[PDB]
Amino acid sequence: SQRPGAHLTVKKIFVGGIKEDTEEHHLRDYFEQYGKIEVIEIMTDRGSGKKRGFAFVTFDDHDSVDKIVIQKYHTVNGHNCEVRKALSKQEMASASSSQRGR
RNA sequence: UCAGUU
Repeated sequence: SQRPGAHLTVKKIFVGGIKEDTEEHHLRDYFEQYGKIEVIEIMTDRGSGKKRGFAFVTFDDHDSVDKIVIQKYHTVNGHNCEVRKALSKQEMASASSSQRGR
């Protein structure tokens, strides 16, 4: 558990572990309590065009995300899913490769 | 379905 760019301000959160059929309205309905949401990115598969397994929630502000990204498992729709800072697939490669320990 | 075609 590194917290992807914890010192960095983020404006989109990653929703994983969604075993229940969760969509845009579900996520927004929960995360709106934290702050102003921009869009809910239900990231479909770029091959078949299906619910690939994960989604993102874009916020208009990077403070609204802070109350969220600090906690991992959030209960949305009634299911307790995993929420973390949504780092780009570009960044997630570099950040994972440069995973440092002391 | 736990990452935006890593």
